[PDB]
Amino acid sequence: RRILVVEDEAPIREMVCFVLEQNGFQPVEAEDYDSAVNQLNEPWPDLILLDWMLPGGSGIQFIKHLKRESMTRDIPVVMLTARGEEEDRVRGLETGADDYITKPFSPKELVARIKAVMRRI
Amino acid sequence: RRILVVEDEAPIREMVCFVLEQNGFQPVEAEDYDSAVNQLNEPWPDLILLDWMLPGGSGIQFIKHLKRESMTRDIPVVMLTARGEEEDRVRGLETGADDYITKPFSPKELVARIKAVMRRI
Ligand code: BEF
Ligand code: BEF
Ligand SMILES: [Mg+2]
Ligand SMILES: [Mg+2]
Repeated sequence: RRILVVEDEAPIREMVCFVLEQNGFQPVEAEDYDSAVNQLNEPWPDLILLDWMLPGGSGIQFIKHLKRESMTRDIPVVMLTARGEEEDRVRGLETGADDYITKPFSPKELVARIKAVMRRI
Repeated sequence: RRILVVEDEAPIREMVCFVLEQNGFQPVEAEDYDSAVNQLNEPWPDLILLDWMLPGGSGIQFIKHLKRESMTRDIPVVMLTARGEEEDRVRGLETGADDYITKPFSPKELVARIKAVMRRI
């Protein structure tokens, strides 16, 4: 299963890709809004793991991009972000995120939530 | 959409059913393990909102019951529980929960997660 990992802090992104590799996934990297848009293409990701605060546009705006395009609107998105306030968790979910995980995170819970979401398609 | 609400603290259960009613759902109540098993029938619930610590058996065991039976294994389950330790969140998800929410909760986030899960079927 391919996972688009969207995260601008390169050492965190690489750590996340390692956890995912070790858990059976094939991650692909995007470091900002525009890279995520461009990287979002064939071969399609099975899921998009998405930071909120990114150069060039937020992950909220990215979900709006995904959901506006009939070709991408069914691709699951799980947010993984330092924005932990209730208002933000609700905002992410309501925009279209299938789940929303806050930093710092447990690598076991991260993988468990991704696989839970993947079970639901 | 029908929601089976499994929770043994009756005033919390009733509060939860109120939030769900106000948000477009048709909740049905179960106060313990055996009631949840019995209440789990036609007309099927669209989703099961499930407390962990219940008389007669845990919500973990209930998910095992659901997943063993081909007639019920695709019904989404969201846990809502005072068991907040990382180990428990992972345990719930790995058993088959589509999401896992800890008490005390935001009624906006509760509804947002239920609808996110409902979007994924
Ligand atoms: F920049 Be992310 F929201 F942690
Ligand atoms: F009894 Be529940 F797990 F809050
Ligand atoms: Mg960031
Ligand atoms: Mg209980």
